[PDB]
Amino acid sequence: IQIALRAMEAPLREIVANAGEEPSVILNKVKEGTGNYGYNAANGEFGDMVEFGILDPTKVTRSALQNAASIAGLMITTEAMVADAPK
Amino acid sequence: AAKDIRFGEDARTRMVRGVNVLANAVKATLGPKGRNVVLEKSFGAPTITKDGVSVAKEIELADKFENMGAQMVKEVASKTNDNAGDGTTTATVLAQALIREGAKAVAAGMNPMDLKRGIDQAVKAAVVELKNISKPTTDDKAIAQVGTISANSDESIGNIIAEAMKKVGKEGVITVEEGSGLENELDVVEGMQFDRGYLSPYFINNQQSQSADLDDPFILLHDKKISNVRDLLPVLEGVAKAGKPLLIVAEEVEGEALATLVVNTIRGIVKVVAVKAPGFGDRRKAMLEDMAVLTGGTVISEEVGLALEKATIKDLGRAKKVQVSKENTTIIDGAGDSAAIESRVGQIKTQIEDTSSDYDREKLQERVAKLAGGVAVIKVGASTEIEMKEKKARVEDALHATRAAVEEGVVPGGGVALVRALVAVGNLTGANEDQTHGIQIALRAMEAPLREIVANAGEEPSVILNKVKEGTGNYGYNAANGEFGDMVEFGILDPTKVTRSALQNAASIAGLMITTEAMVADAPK
Amino acid sequence: AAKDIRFGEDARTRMVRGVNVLANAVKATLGPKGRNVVLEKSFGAPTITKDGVSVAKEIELADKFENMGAQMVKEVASKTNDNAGDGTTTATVLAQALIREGAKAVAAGMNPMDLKRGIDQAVKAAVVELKNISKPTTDDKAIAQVGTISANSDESIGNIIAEAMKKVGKEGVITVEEGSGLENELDVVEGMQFDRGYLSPYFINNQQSQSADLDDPFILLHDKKISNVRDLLPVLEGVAKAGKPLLIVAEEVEGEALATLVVNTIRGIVKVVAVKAPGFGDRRKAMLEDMAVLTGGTVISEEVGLALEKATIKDLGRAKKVQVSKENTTIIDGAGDSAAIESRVGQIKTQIEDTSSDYDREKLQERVAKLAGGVAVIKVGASTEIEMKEKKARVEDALHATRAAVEEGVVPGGGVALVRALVAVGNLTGANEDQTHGIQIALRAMEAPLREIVANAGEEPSVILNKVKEGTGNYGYNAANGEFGDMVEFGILDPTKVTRSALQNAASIAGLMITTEAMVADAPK
Amino acid sequence: AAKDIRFGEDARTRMVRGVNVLANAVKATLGPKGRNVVLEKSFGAPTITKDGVSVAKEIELADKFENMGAQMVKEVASKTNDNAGDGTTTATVLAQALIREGAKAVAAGMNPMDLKRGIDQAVKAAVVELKNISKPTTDDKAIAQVGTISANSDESIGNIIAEAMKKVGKEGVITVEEGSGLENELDVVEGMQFDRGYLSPYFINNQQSQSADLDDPFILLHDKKISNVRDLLPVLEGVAKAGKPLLIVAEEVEGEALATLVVNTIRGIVKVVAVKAPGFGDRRKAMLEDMAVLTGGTVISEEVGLALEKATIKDLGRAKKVQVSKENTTIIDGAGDSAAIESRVGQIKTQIEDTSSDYDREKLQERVAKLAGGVAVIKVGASTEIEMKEKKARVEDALHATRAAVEEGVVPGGGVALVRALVAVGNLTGANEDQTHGIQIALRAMEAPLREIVANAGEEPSVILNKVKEGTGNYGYNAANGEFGDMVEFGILDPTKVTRSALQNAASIAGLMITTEAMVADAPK
Repeated sequence: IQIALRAMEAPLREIVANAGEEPSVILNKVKEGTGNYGYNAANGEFGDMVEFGILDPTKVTRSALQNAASIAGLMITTEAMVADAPK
Repeated sequence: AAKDIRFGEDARTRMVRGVNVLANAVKATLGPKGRNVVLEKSFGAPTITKDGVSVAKEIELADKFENMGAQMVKEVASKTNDNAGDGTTTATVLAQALIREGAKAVAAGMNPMDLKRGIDQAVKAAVVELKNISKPTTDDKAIAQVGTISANSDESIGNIIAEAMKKVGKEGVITVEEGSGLENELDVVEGMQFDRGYLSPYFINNQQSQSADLDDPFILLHDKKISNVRDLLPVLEGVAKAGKPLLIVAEEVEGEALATLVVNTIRGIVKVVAVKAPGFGDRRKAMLEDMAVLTGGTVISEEVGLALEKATIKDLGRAKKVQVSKENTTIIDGAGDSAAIESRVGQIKTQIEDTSSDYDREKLQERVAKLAGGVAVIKVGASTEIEMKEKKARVEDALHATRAAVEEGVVPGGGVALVRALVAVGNLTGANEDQTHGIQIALRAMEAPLREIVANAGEEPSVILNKVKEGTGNYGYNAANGEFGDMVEFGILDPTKVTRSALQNAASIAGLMITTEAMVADAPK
Repeated sequence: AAKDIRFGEDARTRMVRGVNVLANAVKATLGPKGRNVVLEKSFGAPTITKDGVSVAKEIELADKFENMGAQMVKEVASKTNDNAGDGTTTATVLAQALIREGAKAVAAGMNPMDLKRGIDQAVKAAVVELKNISKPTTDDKAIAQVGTISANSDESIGNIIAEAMKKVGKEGVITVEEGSGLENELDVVEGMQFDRGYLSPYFINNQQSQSADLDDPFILLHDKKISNVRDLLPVLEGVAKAGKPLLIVAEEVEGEALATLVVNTIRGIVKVVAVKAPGFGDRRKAMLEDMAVLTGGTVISEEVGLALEKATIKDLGRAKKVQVSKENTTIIDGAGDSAAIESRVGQIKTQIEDTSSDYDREKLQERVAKLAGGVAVIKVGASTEIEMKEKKARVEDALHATRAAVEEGVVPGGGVALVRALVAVGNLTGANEDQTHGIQIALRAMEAPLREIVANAGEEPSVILNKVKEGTGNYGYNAANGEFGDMVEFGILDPTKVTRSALQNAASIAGLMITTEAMVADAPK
Repeated sequence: AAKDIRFGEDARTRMVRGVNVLANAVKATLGPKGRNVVLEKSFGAPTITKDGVSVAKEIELADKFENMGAQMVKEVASKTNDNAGDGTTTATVLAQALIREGAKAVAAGMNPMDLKRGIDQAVKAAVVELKNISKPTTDDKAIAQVGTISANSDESIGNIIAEAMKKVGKEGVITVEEGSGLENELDVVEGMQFDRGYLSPYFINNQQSQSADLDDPFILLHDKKISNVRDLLPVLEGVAKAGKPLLIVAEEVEGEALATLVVNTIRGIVKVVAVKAPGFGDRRKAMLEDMAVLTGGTVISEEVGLALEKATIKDLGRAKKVQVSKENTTIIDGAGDSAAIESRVGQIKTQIEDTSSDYDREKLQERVAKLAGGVAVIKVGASTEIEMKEKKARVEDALHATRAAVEEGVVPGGGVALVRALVAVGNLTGANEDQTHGIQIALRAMEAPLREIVANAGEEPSVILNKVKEGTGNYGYNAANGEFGDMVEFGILDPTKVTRSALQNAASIAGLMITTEAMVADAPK
């Protein structure tokens, strides 16, 4: 349950990092906020991610999450692999 | 194929290697005390060249990632060849200066998205400072002077240019050809030239000046994309009877169409070259019609009910000579009637008046120009076949140069223009300390062109670049000479368009490699 | 022999890859959440330790260059601890954040002299801001609180340390002995302390206390250099006999004498320890006949007849105990008559009434301070012995802190006082961009202490440091439980002198390291 | 010299591999169905053993780091053989399971300082849950029936151990000694035990009981710590005459003193064993004449003004025997008088009425006992010298267990006493995720001593372990026979002191290796 939740931090973190800033600090700031609060990463400031105009269709975010959680489960529960021989 | 992929540093480090190998063999040739660079050829004895574009083409590497770097700066550096005329070397020695120093500053920790923003903000505020010190060449004494200088001191070639542009305007068509023999020749004939070049190399038969060139050929116009070689045979065959050459313009080609033509044209049996039609939609149909009434041929599609299968050589337009570049087609001396032409304009006129719309009316004015204004043709004085083949190039160059001079003016050469914009903003800073350090490695790189020229001559770059900097106006160093002075009087000057874009191109690609975190090569296996 | 001489980055790369092999050993030990370090031992069970100093002491390196890197910071880091009492650990991790950020920025192509100036500049500021944010402790209530705190909230051991100061003044002399047992003592006795120490290790006979303790020792005072061995052996035999040990205190003890008396102290008997005699020239010869009276010895000068063979055991002084640091010799309960002492203070009393020489006056009031002063003795109780040896160290160190606390007051600790000072200089800037960068690296480097103190506790350190920067005054994190609060009401505070010393020292070597350009080492051959 | 030094996982993976070698060798001996371990003898035929305490001793690894790992756990293992009297083969395997699980847990990226907390949280709540399910011995039906077990059901040996404790109180001094010929004696005589052993081995002159045993010896009581041999010559060459062995007991004995005693034992020239002086400061001198009177000897400190020069046979006390352990000295049948002794206690007794303090009266209360103590001296009848030799060994094995059971009581053996605490403190959690995964690996590692037994016996441990927890009371598997039921009906139990010891000790070094981030060995070059 907790190893799934730390993953849901990962998307934000990897953007904040890409920008050059500090992943941990910035995510704690958003975590600590309520409402529609976030981090506009091109500007570099904090506000209602709606009023900056930065949105993801609920579907694609929901879709992304479930599709990852599936193959995750599969690769964890994997035990053997059969591949063609080099020579 | 199984792919070999690399990251972060050992990526950016192998990219820096490739650009360093390309730029070191190239910059060696820069400025008038340029150094020879031998190039081996298949059979015989090698080539010896002082030509940076000539060396640049020849550079491929074995390390797959080095190579990718070398090819990347090659691409956008040779887009100032595409765009302006010269500075294929300048853009190259700038990129290297920007990148070998850029990569370093990322390694130390500085923030690539900030370093990018620094260089950008600094070129933005130097491309301004290059206009600010531009002299314009618009009056017809300054066009011929820019001519003379660009054709290595010859008023003779610099003049036909001046009066070519008096004839068709400065924004009109001007072309060069082999000449009668001794003494130049300026004809002004009905013609057209447009937005598209050959849809492949291999079509190039004048690699002397990488272009396609054909004498008294047929022109085929289509609305429709092409595949089946079969639909085309009633006129491929037809031309094979008379053994004349042929231009295919159509919505596209690709696939089997292009495949067969490439081959059987480098067989020699019937030569052809194939070009994307100009524009798209309503205005594309109209423009294939435009160059039907010019060529006295016919637009060919299920529009006035004519497929390709039924169209013989009789429905095909003709002209005395076509010719076609990477990004250019120019049809000279149209077969069509003087009347049918000025009749077609007379119709687009009464169309121009009706169009209650702005960008609408911009497009029709553009087309009545092509048709009316036609072409200027500068046939080239000679004595001995080869002292002409040469001279043709010296002209083509001076024409390219002058045409750019006309639009954006001219600045001092010896790469002193660059070091005068440099000096004309040191103050400049950025939102934070990284940003500035970008600004800094940009300003320190605009010294790159002059620096290298000096060294090829064997003088001490640091001193000479200091003397230039300490002065003002057109105060520069003539590398051939050794003298300092007003470079404009010394007759050393670049169009603003080439010096501007040579810089901007580098800044663009230096921006990209600095902010590159992953490369993906086809596995050296 | 032959040397291997290395240059530039090839040389600077070894050093730093070596302070890093040392800083990582040591910074593992930093904080209330410090990690353990295992040190081999030549026979028996490896030592485990949370004490950085210990770990620092055991790091020699195979590569002759990587190791100079090591031994260089290893010294200047252990200056702050000889100099204050603690902060080696703090200094080594501060020096790491300056050397790795510095060497990176040099090989990037910044100018090494300007980077030093930048570092230099920023440190001066932080220091003068670190002096502001410092509550002092002079009052008796305050001295009690600080001692108490620095011995694990032992209200009682802070209570004596304070009573000791009230007795002998702030800048008096204070020793600690081993006790009666359970319940502690304090009594001032007529001893002396002069500011030199052991003239070599292997004289250390208390590895727990890098001190050399001797009881009932014979004290030899000599007024010239002792370099022979056969011209001093008589007085040795005499000691060896009549049990008692021997403190030599000569001008200098060198060459063959250091050798011989060193080896038969790690074997043999005699168990000697030698120090250099304090002062120089005339105020030296005096300051020996100052302690001659105190101990009841004779000063064995060539001038006044007697030499070295003509020395019984009854030329020598005695006292109930002496101890000798690396830095600091102390004689306790000199075997001298109070008549002979107060009498000598007499001569020096009416020597202050014979100098119109403001300073030459002090050099005499520095000696009456010694003879009249005596030596505060904290005898440490404990009970269940081995519980007395734990409690010996807690005091020795709670005295170190408390003394340097009265000197320059206290700051908050857990490395929060260094960041409080970071935040209160901010947009500080230099002569140029190479200097400003130096300033930015030193301001990043002060985060290091806290950052490592968290990283050991195993929280995200960038989160917790940022959270302390948004606080003010005494806001900090208590690594030891995980609470954010007023560091001083939690009872967590460094002395000001250590934080200062550590930061100054760290930046000191970092400056020399940045600006190194060649190393000379003996060959692997 | 060059220090090889290693960090992080790389460090631990080599530490743990070390213990995984030591443990595997040792734990194979565990259980009444233990396995044999062959140990190579330096000359002659090899040893064969099921004695983890023997196998442990001979284990040292070739690789430096692995070894530190072993030597380390090997330490706090043999802490429970010098504290309890057994249980190294339990502590070792308890640790091995804690560590290879702390190892994997930290590699997976869990917080060590949280893991170390949940292990210590669990251990703490499993010792109080172990004292819950203890059952004191105290009376002479309990004690008798323990020793019977400890020495293989021999009811005779069980009785004397009960009878001898009934002479000198059930926290009073007991020796064992060689027999006369069949059937055991048990004389009480004058005597005194204390908490010091041989200042180093080598003295050790009877390795059956790992001690140094002296017949009709002179006792020397010094207060100084003797550095040199010179002082002892009139006593040592004085003792060679009378032909008696000498017991030195001083504050300590340094080097060149203790050097010669070790070399002059082996080579014959006089028999000696040195021991530390018990306590420190005051009560030491009180404890050091508390035995002067008992041995009819005299104290030779210069605190009354006698040196070791001023020492003739007459001053040195005497008894019929002295013996001495790894730690523990015991003087037997003191040559002092009825007169001097009870007098000395009459003089002590009336200071326990006149005691101004309430800690001062603990020293006295335990000193009156010591000196009013006497000692039970069990002699071992056998038939055939070998049996005396071999039986006498088993007498001391019960004398340990029984004594240490009478200190905290007795729990059911076969590592069920653990899997009953284990099951009892079963849900228990802490601050986070990580702190419970500690409590989990701390409980799961308490199964591991029983697990080890069953497997040594070669049944399926999982199902016996499930099946032990599945019951309650004193129920368990008895791998001796292979049937379950009340483990103390079956005769099997451990002192409570030894089972707790092992678990607390194991979890100590468990935590210090889990929180080791670097180690500092010596370079093998």
